[PDB]
Amino acid sequence: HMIWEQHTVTLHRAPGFGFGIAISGGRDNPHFQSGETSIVISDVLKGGPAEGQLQENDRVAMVNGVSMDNVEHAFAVQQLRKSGKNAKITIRRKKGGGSSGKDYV
Repeated sequence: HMIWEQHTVTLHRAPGFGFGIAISGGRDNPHFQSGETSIVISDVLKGGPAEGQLQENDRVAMVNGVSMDNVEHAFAVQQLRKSGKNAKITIRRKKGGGSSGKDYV
């Protein structure tokens, strides 16, 4: 009924965009009413290097081999900022579940 689809995207900084995303969440500041402490894509800039590659509400699970499980918001931001021309970001996308009439098979 609910699945989480996971994959890794490599993002390339564009000068004038950085990686072209905003992130919310963290244990200090859950982005969710539920209290979920996940790091989330909260914005993808039109024309930026992340467009067509990520969507708002994608859970960030890992950034260049460092886990984003129940971390400080500031810790997630620093990891992305610390990165060179590329960020390999593992994300998980929620499909189906709760309201949708979808079953995955």
